[PDB]
Amino acid sequence: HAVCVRHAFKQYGSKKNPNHVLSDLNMTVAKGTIYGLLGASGCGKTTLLSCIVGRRRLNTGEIWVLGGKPGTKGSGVPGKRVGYMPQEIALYGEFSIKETMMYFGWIFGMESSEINERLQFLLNFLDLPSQNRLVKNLSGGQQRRVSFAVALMHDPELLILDEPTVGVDPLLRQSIWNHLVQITKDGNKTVIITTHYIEEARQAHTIGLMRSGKLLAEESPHVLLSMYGCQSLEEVFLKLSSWGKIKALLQKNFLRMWRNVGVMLFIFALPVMQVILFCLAIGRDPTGLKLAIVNHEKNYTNQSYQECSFDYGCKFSYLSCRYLNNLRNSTILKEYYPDPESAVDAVKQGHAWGALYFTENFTDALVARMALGKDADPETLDQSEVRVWLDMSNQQIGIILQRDLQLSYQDFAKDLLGACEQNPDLAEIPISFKEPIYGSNKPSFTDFVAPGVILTIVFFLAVALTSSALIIERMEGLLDRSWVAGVTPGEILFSHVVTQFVVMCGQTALVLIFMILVFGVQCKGDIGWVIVLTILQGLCGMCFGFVISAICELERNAIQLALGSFYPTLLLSGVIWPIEGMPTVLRYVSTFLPLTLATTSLRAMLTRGWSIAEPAVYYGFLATIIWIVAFLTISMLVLRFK
Amino acid sequence: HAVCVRHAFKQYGSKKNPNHVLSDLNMTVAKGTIYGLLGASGCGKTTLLSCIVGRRRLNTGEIWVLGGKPGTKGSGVPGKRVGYMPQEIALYGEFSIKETMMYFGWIFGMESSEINERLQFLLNFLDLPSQNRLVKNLSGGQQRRVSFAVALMHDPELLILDEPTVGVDPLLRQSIWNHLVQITKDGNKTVIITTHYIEEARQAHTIGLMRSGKLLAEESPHVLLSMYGCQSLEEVFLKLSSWGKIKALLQKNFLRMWRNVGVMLFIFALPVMQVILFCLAIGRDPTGLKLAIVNHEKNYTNQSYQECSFDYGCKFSYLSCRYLNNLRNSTILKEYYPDPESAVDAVKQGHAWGALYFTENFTDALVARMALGKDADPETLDQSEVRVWLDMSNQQIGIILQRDLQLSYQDFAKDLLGACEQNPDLAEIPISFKEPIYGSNKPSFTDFVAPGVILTIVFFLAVALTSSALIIERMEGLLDRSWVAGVTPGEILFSHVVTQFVVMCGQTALVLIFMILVFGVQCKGDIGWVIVLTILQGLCGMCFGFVISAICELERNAIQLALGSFYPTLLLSGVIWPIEGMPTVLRYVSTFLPLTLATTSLRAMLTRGWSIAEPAVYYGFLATIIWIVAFLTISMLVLRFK
Ligand SMILES: CC/C=C\C/C=C\C/C=C\C/C=C/C/C=C/CCCCOC[C@H](COP(=O)(O)OCCN)OC(=O)CCCCCCCCCCCCCCCCC
Ligand SMILES: CC/C=C\C/C=C\C/C=C\C/C=C/C/C=C/CCCCOC[C@H](COP(=O)(O)OCCN)OC(=O)CCCCCCCCCCCCCCCCC
Ligand SMILES: CCOC(=O)NCCOc1ccc(Oc2ccccc2)cc1
Ligand SMILES: CCOC(=O)NCCOc1ccc(Oc2ccccc2)cc1
Repeated sequence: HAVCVRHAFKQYGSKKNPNHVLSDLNMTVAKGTIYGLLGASGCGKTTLLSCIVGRRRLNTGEIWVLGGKPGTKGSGVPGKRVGYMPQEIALYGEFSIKETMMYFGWIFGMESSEINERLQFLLNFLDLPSQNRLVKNLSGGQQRRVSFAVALMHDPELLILDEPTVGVDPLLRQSIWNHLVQITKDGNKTVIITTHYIEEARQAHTIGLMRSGKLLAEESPHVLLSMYGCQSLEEVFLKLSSWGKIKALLQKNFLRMWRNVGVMLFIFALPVMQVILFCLAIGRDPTGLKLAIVNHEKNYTNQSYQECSFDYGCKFSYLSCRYLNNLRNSTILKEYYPDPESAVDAVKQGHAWGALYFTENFTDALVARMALGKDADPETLDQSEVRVWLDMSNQQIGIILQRDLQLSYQDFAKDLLGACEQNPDLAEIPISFKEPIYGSNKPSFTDFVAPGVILTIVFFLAVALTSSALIIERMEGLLDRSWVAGVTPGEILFSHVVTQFVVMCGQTALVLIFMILVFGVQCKGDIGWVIVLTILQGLCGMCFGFVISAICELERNAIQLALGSFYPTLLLSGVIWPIEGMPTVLRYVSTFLPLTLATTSLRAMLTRGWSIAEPAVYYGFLATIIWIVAFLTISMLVLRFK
Repeated sequence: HAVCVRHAFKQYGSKKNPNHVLSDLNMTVAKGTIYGLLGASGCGKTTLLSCIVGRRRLNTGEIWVLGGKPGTKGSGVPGKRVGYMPQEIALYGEFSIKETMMYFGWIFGMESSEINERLQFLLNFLDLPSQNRLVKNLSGGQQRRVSFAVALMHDPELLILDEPTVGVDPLLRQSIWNHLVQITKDGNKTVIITTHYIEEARQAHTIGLMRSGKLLAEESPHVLLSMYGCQSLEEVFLKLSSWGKIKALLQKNFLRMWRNVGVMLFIFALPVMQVILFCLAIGRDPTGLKLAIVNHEKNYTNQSYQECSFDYGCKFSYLSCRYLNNLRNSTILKEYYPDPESAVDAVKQGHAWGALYFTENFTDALVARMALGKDADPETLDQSEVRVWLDMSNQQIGIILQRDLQLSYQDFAKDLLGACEQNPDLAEIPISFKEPIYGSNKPSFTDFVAPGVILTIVFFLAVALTSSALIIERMEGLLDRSWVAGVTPGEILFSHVVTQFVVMCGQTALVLIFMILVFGVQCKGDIGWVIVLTILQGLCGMCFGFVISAICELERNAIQLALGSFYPTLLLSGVIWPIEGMPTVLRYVSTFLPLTLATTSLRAMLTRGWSIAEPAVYYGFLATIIWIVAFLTISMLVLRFK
């Protein structure tokens, strides 16, 4: 007895809709006999097969397949001593026919010498095309034959065929049945064909009719028609009463990405281009800001010409074209207007960003204001000033103008004296800013956001790759079919980590190279710890993919969950703005987020040069390691409750 | 003669080896007979059914079905005079049996009374559950029965069935075939049953065998056996040699979104919460910064106490505890240290942000510096200054510290003189900033990024909703099955635009109420024009969804394309940084992007109050309208060859 399913109970009930899929089964299959299984549309004939191979655990009862209980330490039924053909196609579209044959042969530990011979024989027998056409390029009716040949490659002693001939030309169905009846001539192998239409399953040695979760007929077809006095079987049925499984599986993972150009460009060429636009468009100070200057001491000749000519040594001549000489030539463009009202009108129409309006007697009232000193009069104070009207609608441009206009005066003051034999330190404010402890006197916004996007690109791209890989391949039956071949769920997960890790050290090597070596983002700290932190953040991201691909079955559902949780963090992690600006009731909450405490640690390791032994640099390692454990605990808990 | 396809011809594929699929098909069906087509591949026969219905087009071949032709307005087949049952389940999820029956009846313009009567009859006859179970909750074998019942509602004169009895028990096939032979008793109706297993082609009236795209046998079953002298058809086969359609289409659209909680939260509850975090975390100036002040005029007692007391009116007492009194109490917290070196290493350890270090003789030297004036000996200049060491690693925080310290000295100077009978105007730099034309002297970053988040939330959510709705519907066969029901492509497009417009009009009033009314973002312009511009961006976003769904056939491919184009555009449209910072060459290209010109128009309409008749404002309407036309041109061009 190859299979005994005596007294098989199985319930899918909910105490509201009790689905008694398997009420009481008494099935027995003898070695060397083809055993058909006819019934309804997968009412109980599609879960009994899964329970035979150990995919689904049985309820109270008995089971005995080949050696003993399925899925035990014998390696009886989940192994190389079985052949499984699923109801649907469970092949890889990006693989050649020969590539698929070798990949499945390596799982069973078959040498490449005999695999080629078996492949050639199978190709000749099943009139398939040459062994160079991809499975995705074959029609839907001839990849079923490829799957059938895959199930027949290793010639096991127990075949579980599920609809082996449904869309097959009967001319090449007579040959299939001849082969099936020939291989079972001796008492070596056995075939279990659970088809759907009765009329073809008549050459089998034994058949079984299944209805309402119970086999109501077991005997041979001839002692069925003779017993029930029937001219056909249809009228009978009218009964109203371990290192080889990781080398050969990593190659598949590294090939399903190379063949898909769209996936390759998304996870390798987007990070490269995104960090190029960011380093070129965000952070740099505005340049080329126009200014409408009114000079009442010179002669108005044109729009972009004033004939600014003063004297240098002493005897201050004009003191208005001299100040404009000290103006910064980088981020200020000067255009001249004839009237104070005309200049203001230009600003109101968006043709400029401000006005200056040096008065008619600025030189006379300025030299007489710094001479008298602290006993001046309101007349000279109100006629020796530059009246600036500014368009302060933009914070970042209203600050550059408000700073370059005052810095240019300090150089002007330090030039007027100093050329008149005086002490330059006299023209200063008592608030003297010494050399900064960290950074430089001219900081950049790019250096503040660059650490914030290193950990964002790496984290998100790991979630997208892991979630899609484990959802598409699970929903297509690739996990279930490969499990029957003996691939325990210990190297399926281990290989994915290795594949994810390798594709991950290549993303870090491109983001860091294109932002530190090129575009010159300062890295004052150790580059050794920067790489480790970036890699560790991603491993937290990959672990998040397991959580996403454990509660969502549909492809579209994981996208909303991934996007609906990422966006909200990243307005709380302080990537684009300092963390200090948030109110101190939500700052505490925002501290326990994934990326918030690692971004701060990476920022302090680049813009300050701190080491690991600093309570702000190692807090970013503990925070990103705890989340790895938390994400690996929720995923296990989810699978337990499902 | 209901169907005549004499001299049919069809071919497509590669130029070198075209796939001839309907080479010399000669098929003829007479009214009142159950024609039965038997094939092997299952793909060369389905195309014949599609050509018969009218979905496909022949290649130099005569056809005549029902009146004159499929697809014409004279005697067209697609409508209420044909019944289609697709190969796959083309039903709607989250729809009750009764609801889908009513919807498909309304498509055919049938009154509710007859719809209910036919629903009751079909429910009783086909052995289905009560008319309140959602279709997505039914088993695999019951959805097919529901689809068959749907195809039997309007009792037309031609039934194009495709494997209707495949997974039902024999006790039901007998009743189904009895009903099928009863309905075509008189010469009223016709049935074309294209099954796949040759056992139910015995109650038929004219069997047609199909192989290699030809009809090698078209002749009645019994006389076929008599002619070929056998006893089974299997042995014979071994012979190798318009307002009603928009109301129903709109109720369906608003129900497929209300029944899905996940979809509703993503397009309605996401932007409401997104604009709440943004208004609370990004834009606000940092507060709570700490300073390590060293005072050598008082006595060091603790870390948070110095006993700062001085003289108010005249007779300057300390002039160091007085300057600290003018410091801003909001964004600066004061901590005291005993030594200048003990307060500098505090900065190096991250415990503070700066130091002040008022010297021991600050008061005497300060009052002796402003008294002499311009003839001060250099020793007094170097002993009456506040030496500030700043942590300038952060650009944003370092700006406030450099500003709140210098601005506090202006108040200190204006308080020193003014209490000593002097004009405060004496302590002023000649660069005097008048009242700003725009900006109100207090710019905020959150007021610069808020225009541009409205157009980003609306644009992206329109792309995701439209692209993911036309891809799922089309790939499931829902669009094709509704087309056979007479629903023209112009009504599918019009019904989707109306639904999208209502959705984008409901998620626009939420991002505006929650950001302009609640969080007080200034709106100096007209609110009427802002609404139109935001809506115009939604239409532009939706029109981009048509382009993506016209070139992407897989769900996972549209996600990469949508994310692979929105990310670079958002980083080049100047949303989080002024466009003036970009290089001149890259700035020119950026202006041609969809959101680059629209964001600038909205920003000038909120922070400046400009009207429509301004070149900086109406340029955003022309830019966003050209893209609507451009996106509607590429989509039509894509469908030209597809
Ligand atoms: C003023 C208001 C303020 C804010 C608004 C409020 C609340 C919203 C806040 C954000 C809105 C949106 C989120 C976007 C969501 C769309 C959710 C619906 C998609 C999926 O949920 C349908 C699925 C998958 O579908 P599936 O199982 O495969 O269906 C089988 C049938 N074929 O299934 C199921 O039901 C199961 C249910 C799962 C749903 C989330 C389970 C949560 C557990 C842990 C998740 C996160 C853990 C911690 C995060 C760490 C932070 C980085
Ligand atoms: C804000 C946005 C608005 C305007 C922006 C601008 C321009 C838009 C005007 C039109 C938009 C586009 C037309 C695009 C294409 C029409 C043919 C293409 C797809 C047709 O299809 C092909 C397959 C699928 O077909 P296929 O692979 O060939 O067949 C086998 C099926 N598996 O599509 C896919 O998957 C695509 C998968 C993602 C590909 C890109 C993702 C991210 C790439 C980042 C850029 C990297 C490029 C190099 C840059 C180097 C660094 C500087
Ligand atoms: C070895 C694996 O190779 C594959 O064949 N992987 C295919 C998956 O590729 C995708 C990439 C991005 C994407 O989009 C998002 C975005 C957010 C959340 C989730 C998905 C979906 C799929
Ligand atoms: C008419 C009612 O619609 C539905 O019944 N549900 C589908 C809408 O929900 C989705 C949400 C996100 C998503 O992901 C993306 C993202 C970018 C591009 C394309 C798809 C796809 C679909």
